[PDB]
Amino acid sequence: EDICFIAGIGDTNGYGWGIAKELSKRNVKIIFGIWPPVYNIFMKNYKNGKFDNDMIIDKDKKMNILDMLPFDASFDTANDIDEETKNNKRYNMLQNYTIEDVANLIHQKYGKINMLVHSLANAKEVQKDLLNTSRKGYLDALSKSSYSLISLCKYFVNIMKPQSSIISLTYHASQKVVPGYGGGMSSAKAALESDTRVLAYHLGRNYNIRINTISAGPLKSRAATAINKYTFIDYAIEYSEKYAPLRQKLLSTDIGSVASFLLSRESRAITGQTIYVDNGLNIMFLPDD
Amino acid sequence: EDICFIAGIGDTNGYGWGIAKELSKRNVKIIFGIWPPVYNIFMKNYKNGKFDNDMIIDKDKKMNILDMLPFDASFDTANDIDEETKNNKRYNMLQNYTIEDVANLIHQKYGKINMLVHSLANAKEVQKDLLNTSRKGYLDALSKSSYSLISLCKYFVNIMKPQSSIISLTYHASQKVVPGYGGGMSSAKAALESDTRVLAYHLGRNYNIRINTISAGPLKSRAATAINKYTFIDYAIEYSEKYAPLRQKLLSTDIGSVASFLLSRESRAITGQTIYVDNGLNIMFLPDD
Amino acid sequence: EDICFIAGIGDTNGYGWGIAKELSKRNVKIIFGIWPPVYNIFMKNYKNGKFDNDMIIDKDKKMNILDMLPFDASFDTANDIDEETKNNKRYNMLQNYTIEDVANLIHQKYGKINMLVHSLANAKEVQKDLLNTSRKGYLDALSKSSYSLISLCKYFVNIMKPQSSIISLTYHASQKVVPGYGGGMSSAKAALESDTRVLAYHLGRNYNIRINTISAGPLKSRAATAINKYTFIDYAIEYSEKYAPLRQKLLSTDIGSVASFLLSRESRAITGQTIYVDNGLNIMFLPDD
Amino acid sequence: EDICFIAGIGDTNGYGWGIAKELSKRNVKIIFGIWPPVYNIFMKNYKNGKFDNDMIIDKDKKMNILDMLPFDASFDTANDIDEETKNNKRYNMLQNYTIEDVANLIHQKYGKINMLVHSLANAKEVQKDLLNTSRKGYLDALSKSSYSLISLCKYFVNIMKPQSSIISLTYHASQKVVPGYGGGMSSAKAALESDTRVLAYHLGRNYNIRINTISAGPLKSRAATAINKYTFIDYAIEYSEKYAPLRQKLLSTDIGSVASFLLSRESRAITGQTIYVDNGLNIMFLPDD
Ligand SMILES: NC(=O)c1ccc[n+]([C@@H]2O[C@H](COP(=O)([O-])OP(=O)(O)OC[C@H]3O[C@@H](n4cnc5c(N)ncnc54)[C@H](O)[C@@H]3O)[C@@H](O)[C@H]2O)c1
Ligand SMILES: NC(=O)c1ccc[n+]([C@@H]2O[C@H](COP(=O)([O-])OP(=O)(O)OC[C@H]3O[C@@H](n4cnc5c(N)ncnc54)[C@H](O)[C@@H]3O)[C@@H](O)[C@H]2O)c1
Ligand SMILES: NC(=O)c1ccc[n+]([C@@H]2O[C@H](COP(=O)([O-])OP(=O)(O)OC[C@H]3O[C@@H](n4cnc5c(N)ncnc54)[C@H](O)[C@@H]3O)[C@@H](O)[C@H]2O)c1
Ligand SMILES: NC(=O)c1ccc[n+]([C@@H]2O[C@H](COP(=O)([O-])OP(=O)(O)OC[C@H]3O[C@@H](n4cnc5c(N)ncnc54)[C@H](O)[C@@H]3O)[C@@H](O)[C@H]2O)c1
Ligand SMILES: Nc1ccc(Oc2ccc(Cl)cc2O)c(Cl)c1
Ligand SMILES: Nc1ccc(Oc2ccc(Cl)cc2O)c(Cl)c1
Ligand SMILES: Nc1ccc(Oc2ccc(Cl)cc2O)c(Cl)c1
Ligand SMILES: Nc1ccc(Oc2ccc(Cl)cc2O)c(Cl)c1
Repeated sequence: EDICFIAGIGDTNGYGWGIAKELSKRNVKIIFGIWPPVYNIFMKNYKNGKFDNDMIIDKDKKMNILDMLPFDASFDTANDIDEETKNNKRYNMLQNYTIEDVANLIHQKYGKINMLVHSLANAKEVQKDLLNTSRKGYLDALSKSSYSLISLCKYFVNIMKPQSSIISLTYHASQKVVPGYGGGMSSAKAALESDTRVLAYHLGRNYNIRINTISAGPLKSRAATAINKYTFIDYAIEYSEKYAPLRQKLLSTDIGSVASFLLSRESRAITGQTIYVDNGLNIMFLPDD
Repeated sequence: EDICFIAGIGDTNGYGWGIAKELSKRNVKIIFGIWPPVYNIFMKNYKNGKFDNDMIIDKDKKMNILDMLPFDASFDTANDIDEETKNNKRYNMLQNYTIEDVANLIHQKYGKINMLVHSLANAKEVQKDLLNTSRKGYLDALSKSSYSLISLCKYFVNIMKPQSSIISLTYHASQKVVPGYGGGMSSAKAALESDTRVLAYHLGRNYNIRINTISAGPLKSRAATAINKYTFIDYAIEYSEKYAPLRQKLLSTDIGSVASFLLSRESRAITGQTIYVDNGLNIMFLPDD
Repeated sequence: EDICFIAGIGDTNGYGWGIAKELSKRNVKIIFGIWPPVYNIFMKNYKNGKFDNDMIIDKDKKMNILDMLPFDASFDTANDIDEETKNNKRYNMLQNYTIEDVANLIHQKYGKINMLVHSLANAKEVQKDLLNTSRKGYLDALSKSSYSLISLCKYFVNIMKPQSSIISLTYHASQKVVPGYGGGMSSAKAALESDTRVLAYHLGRNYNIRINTISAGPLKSRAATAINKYTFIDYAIEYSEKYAPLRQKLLSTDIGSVASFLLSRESRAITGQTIYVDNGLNIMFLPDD
Repeated sequence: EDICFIAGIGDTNGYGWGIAKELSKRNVKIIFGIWPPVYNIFMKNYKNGKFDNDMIIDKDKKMNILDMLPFDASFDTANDIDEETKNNKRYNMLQNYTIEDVANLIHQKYGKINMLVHSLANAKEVQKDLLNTSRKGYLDALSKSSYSLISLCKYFVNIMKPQSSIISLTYHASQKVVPGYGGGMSSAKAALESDTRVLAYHLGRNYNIRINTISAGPLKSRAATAINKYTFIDYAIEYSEKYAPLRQKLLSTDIGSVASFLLSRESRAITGQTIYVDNGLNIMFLPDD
């Protein structure tokens, strides 16, 4: 029994889903951490069967989804939950969605797990460029997209079997300036890649757990489409399929099969690394055309 | 008349001072941005003559200090100033110390300038390791040590002559895990090096201004001694003078002479770069001993 | 069925062997390309069933060696073998061992294969430190460790089905200086990784073939003892096992299971990358002690 | 007085010349090491006062060429010149042009100098793309562009006072693939930068001598047109001037004033570094358009 917690999903159009699918080929149970705001709306789509076709894992199998619970990366413990969300229309019919509350939840219901996934981000001012991003907008970006990874590791390590494995998703915007990826998402990802190394030493020396991050390429997910900058996301994909070393179309399951491998023991000697699953676009410099 | 604003100084034991000295050899006027909490205490040391010896620039000259004004990197505009600092014992006898307020101040009193320096940092939980750092502690670190650089550029660009030059100071802790540099200072510096590139494109494309950051090595400054981790700082220096390619002792004026050059036109073609002034320690891998 | 040519094995103590072992678990047909100097002696020990307990794959499997051929990566085509080597005591008996003749031989007896492994290096002056390496040895190191790959790629890409994968081994000493790794080796690995980028480009766009390189930690191989500097390899294994995030002995099969992943469809979205398999050593700057 | 040997100048259109120009502003004595093929013709144009308007240093100065010697970096010592080149039409007249003989010659007529500039490269197959480069040309490229430095360093370090500085030129195509930069050049620059690290180590610890390398943007030099791919160099200059953060034509003197800084005490704390002087192109991933 392998339980993998995938924190960061909304539909079946993102990386978490592509991550979950590939893992199922290994028959790992899947628990989904969903942002409260789209939880029920997600749960609803689930109950009606909108994901049934999207769940038929290759190897003639259904995607064994252990559970799907509310989860919010910008809240550590139950007392960080302010009066606002306390009232916020949706949050009302939901509870125990703070990072530590889900850890306790999953650990009480199913116990120790051995694979953790951080597939979530958000930069409220992504549309403004760094130079025009506020302190609130930026720090919020880091809090949601960077620190969470740390917070998650702090509370979840406790319920993880020895030698578990953690992964996150990052963007090359962090190493080379890619115009239009603003509001702190560059700063954020830059830090998330650095903290990967630092956490890699702590988690590995003390608990002997590994942690790495995947630097994916363009993907038409709700977040990517929601960016808005014929859309930032549509421009990155066009460019990629045209200039990337590998001419084919990048699939979520592409990052999924890589995540699958990095979350296994077949990679026991790899940690604190940033693995590029971007068809090789990251190696290029000046485009031919 | 070259006016350089150096934001981040407390005594004459840090990099800003080593920065200012080297610049004076070029007869550039110096304006000091000082943290309110140590402003007057700094001003006092200044009036008594505790810095007179520390100001005798090589080339038989005094260090022409245009001014020294209160400055706080964790406050952008005058309205971000909360009721706390509003009351805080010290702040009381000080005003116009928000990033935009000093910009306006310096611009009204002396006008356009052409060299900007970001020599300041602070991580309230530096003593805890990443995995044990809070959200407050971390984000505060980023706000003080990372976003400020951006905020500073946003407000100061306006009063800068065409083709000005900006620099900041960063630490290799950002690229390779160096135990004991916690509380977010690794995450912080990682982002400050990334945002350097992104700001490098904006500032350079739009205003034709350059920005780079210096990756210094160990220096026994109040901040370094204040870290506490025979002290983190004493261990880094011992190690460096023993294994670094260049066997000599690293001086603030070392980073100073490099800052001097990067803040000039003699480097007009360099931007968005992280220059290591660490005697080469950063090139090593495994130490001989 | 997947066929893999491992150009490197010269006994079970290095990565060459480990890689082979692991590829077998996945049931791929191997084909060793042994170097003439050690070809006679290897077959010998193979017949005497010495490697028998070494061809032990946990899953009560027995390695599946398909063919075993003499192979010297110094020669591109049969016209490059000189007279002396042509008439050497160890070579006389053997034949068709050039990079072109083994490629045809392989394509003749089995057809197109779809996995190329490069696990070889040589540097006559590995002992002498860079400064005192001769132009002769230097060019010999690259010719042997660097070029050998490029030429394997040119000639072997014509017997490789689309989507087939290639890989090679490298050492961090190219990115970070490790005293003692001389004779032009650091230089050679610096080229192999850059070349891995350029090649991943041409091979991608043209043949839909991927190429990557694994940066392995230390393993006591025949070749590692050759390095004389408890020698160099024993200091490296000791330093590593005490300072890497993961404190477990780095097995050769660990690099093996990673070569296997790269060599398969699982990694179809990765090319031109230097993936570190080394228990995380590369992410460290300063030590714990 | 500072003496600098610039091994590279073959006419005023490249970085070699620009570097020389700038070093003069600082009043350093230069010494050109011209290649035999172009030695006769260079002296010619020099006597005819053609470079006269080119030796124009803004400050109404007139360049200060000290000596001008034939120099071929292919040969380490006089025993390496072969018979044919020894008897070639362009070489017969000349003498003492090996890396060892020019070093003694320089030390004999002037004594120890304290600034070594390496501004040369060659690759017979720069035109052909990596995959189709021969072992011969490849080894020739490195022997010419890579090794040449290491050997200059060994022999010249004995006529260089402590704290003296060395530098060389490189191109980003080593870190990022730029189609068209072939014949083993990318590979060569990949070695030069790694070697810059190793050398900066041995030279530091031993001779207190620093060594760095400048990664310059595109400049239309004799050698850049040799590259046939508006050719390769004109596409590079055009792409650069339109996408680099700084949109100004990249002068050779800009790389020059940076070589001058590195070559002086100002940078006494920097070694083993690849400093980019290229208007910021290297920090870009995707383009604006
Ligand atoms: N699409 C791409 O081309 C691409 C490329 C490189 C990296 N990535 C990264 O992949 C990861 C997954 O994103 P995706 O693009 O597949 O999109 P996605 O839309 O499926 O996932 C984003 C998720 O972030 C979560 N989120 C935001 N704020 C949160 C909070 N406070 N608490 C909890 N969850 C919160 C949401 O639940 C949402 O499902 C992201 O980190 C993203 O940056 C994506
Ligand atoms: N000492 C080293 O070995 C070393 C190495 C690499 C990088 N650096 C960097 O050099 C820079 C300068 O530090 P230093 O080490 O010379 O020490 P320093 O003690 O002189 O300077 C630190 C300054 O940060 C300022 N600061 C903190 N919070 C602030 C706020 N909210 N608003 C305004 N100012 C604030 C203080 O005024 C203080 O003078 C730092 O960014 C530091 O990280 C130092
Ligand atoms: N052992 C380590 O700690 C370590 C670390 C990093 C990288 N590597 C790399 O691992 C790879 C394999 O080396 P290993 O360390 O396992 O040692 P190894 O001694 O098992 O492998 C080297 C093999 O290459 C063959 N060889 C040498 N020159 C050859 C030529 N011209 N043509 C054909 N074969 C030739 C020899 O038969 C020998 O078996 C190399 O590329 C090496 O650089 C090893
Ligand atoms: N022009 C650019 O855009 C550009 C960009 C990046 C790096 N570089 C580098 O700049 C440096 C100088 O090249 P340049 O582009 O100014 O061209 P250049 O043609 O002026 O310089 C090359 C010079 O080296 C000499 N040369 C060649 N082989 C030699 C040998 N064996 N011994 C002695 N001298 C030899 C020639 O006389 C020639 O003048 C090179 O190292 C090159 O790689 C140039
Ligand atoms: N607010 C926000 C912005 C962008 C996001 O994901 C990404 C989408 C596309 C690309 Cl190219 C890189 C990304 O990191 C996510 Cl998940 C949230
Ligand atoms: N809160 C805090 C912690 C560390 C600081 O400066 C540094 C001191 C020493 C080193 Cl090695 C690297 C640094 O960045 C500064 Cl300036 C503030
Ligand atoms: N002549 C020679 C020298 C060293 C070799 O392999 C290596 C051995 C040990 C390490 Cl640490 C790194 C390596 O690349 C190989 Cl395979 C051949
Ligand atoms: N045979 C040859 C080929 C290219 C050369 O220099 C260069 C010219 C242009 C660019 Cl973009 C990068 C370079 O390194 C030099 Cl100097 C010699």
